[PDB]
Amino acid sequence: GYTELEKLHIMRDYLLPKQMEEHGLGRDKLQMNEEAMLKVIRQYTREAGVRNLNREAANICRKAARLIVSGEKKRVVVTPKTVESLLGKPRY
Amino acid sequence: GYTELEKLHIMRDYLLPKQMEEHGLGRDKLQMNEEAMLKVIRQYTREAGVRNLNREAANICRKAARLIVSGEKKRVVVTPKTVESLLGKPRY
Repeated sequence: GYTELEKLHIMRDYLLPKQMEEHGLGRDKLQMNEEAMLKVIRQYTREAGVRNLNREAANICRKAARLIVSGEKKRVVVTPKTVESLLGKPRY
Repeated sequence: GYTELEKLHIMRDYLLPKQMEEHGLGRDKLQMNEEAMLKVIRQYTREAGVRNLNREAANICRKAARLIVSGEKKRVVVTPKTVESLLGKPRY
């Protein structure tokens, strides 16, 4: 159904912003780059749609908010590097 | 299957502790009384098991951690009172 690029746009424009508000993360609080999103789409997801993608997005917010309440840091930034240390080894 | 007293123990000793851990909440951060738990069991839960119960516990944790990062509070205390403010109208 959705191509990677389609899913990327959905995660960037809809899924992540929604989860972020759902976990009360402002944008000074969480940042995630397109490379990172793309990564989780491919390694951590196989599906026509975005159900798991949204699920993974939620996981990322929860685990980010885990870091602020509490630990290091105060603002979480998600690179393809930090993805691993948040969701574990790539599934795919 | 589970009597409501049974669900209370599972809720108290198990579901909420697990969820608190999953949202990175210490005891100094989220406090929840038994009256509250019982409330969510009775007023927000039609089930034999603890599936939705666990889901409501997760919701409470998420909404709690939302408040620490950031807003109102540094620690959240859940009374029957403060249940609406996290969960709304008792689905009963």
